[PDB]
Amino acid sequence: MENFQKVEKIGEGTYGVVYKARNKLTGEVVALKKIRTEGVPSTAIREISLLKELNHPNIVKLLDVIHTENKLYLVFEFLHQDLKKFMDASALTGIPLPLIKSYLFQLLQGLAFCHSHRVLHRDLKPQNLLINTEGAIKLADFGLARAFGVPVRTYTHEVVTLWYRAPEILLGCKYYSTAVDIWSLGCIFAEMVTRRALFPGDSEIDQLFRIFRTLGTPDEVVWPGVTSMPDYKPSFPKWARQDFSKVVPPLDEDGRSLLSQMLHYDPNKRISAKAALAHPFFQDVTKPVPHLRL
Ligand SMILES: Nc1nc(Nc2ccc(S(N)(=O)=O)cc2)sc1C(=O)c1ccc(S(N)(=O)=O)cc1
Repeated sequence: MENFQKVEKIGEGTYGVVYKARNKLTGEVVALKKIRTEGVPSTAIREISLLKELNHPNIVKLLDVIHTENKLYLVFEFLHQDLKKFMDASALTGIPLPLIKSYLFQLLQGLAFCHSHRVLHRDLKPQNLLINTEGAIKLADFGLARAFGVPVRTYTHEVVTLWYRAPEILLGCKYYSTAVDIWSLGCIFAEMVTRRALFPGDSEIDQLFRIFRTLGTPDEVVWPGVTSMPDYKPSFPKWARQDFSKVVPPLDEDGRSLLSQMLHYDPNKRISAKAALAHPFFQDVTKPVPHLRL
């Protein structure tokens, strides 16, 4: 827009590019996402606009949604670093458990909030988690693709991560529940602990099979209805579940217990954000300040 001064290009999210920009008028620094054959996604646009009322300390504030010149601009409050960069920067030492615990706790508070408002994120991943120098972490760029959907790339060639995708989505569910967000966050929690992506699939089937190899191929006993899912194949290999102590060493038992509930196959058995906040893993949670290099 003419009212903004592009500072730098931040990310190449799907559907658009994200820029750091300054409001020529107010001088305020923001994150600006620019989106976009025709048709006018009036319905999608409505939904996106509803997100403006989402106000919570752990959700990135959406300041404005501007439709103009066959382009859609989303203006967000700016944060200085995402969790992906922080994890990469902390790869040699690892993130302190108290900090990991604080971030997980805050993100569950954020999800408990948006889920109570019937809002799903749908695409949680480290790049969509932003941190500041004060020790806060926030949920960014809600997808609610229940309106705009999802093609195959951003809009102009670029690989999309499947690493945090819930199994029900990979099996073609059609109707996601808030449980898909808990799954993605469990995957992120594991990654912060081990400093390695939990399920790094390079294709939908590889993603699904990496999940099966670790958690066991699901069946009707652990996930009623799984064999009737759209993309389920009786021909799927049958892997036995691995011992969990092998999955996230050296996470303590409270942590492993919580992770196991965030990773239940059955969406109905998977723990809710509200219940997770009450898990004993958070008994001694605090709010440490991270060492951020900006
Ligand atoms: N609010 C906000 N702030 C940001 N800043 C920032 C600063 C430094 C770094 S970094 N790689 O550590 O130097 C990364 C981000 S980004 C962002 C978003 O609201 C947003 C919008 C869209 C997407 S998406 N799904 O990728 O399109 C992701 C985040």
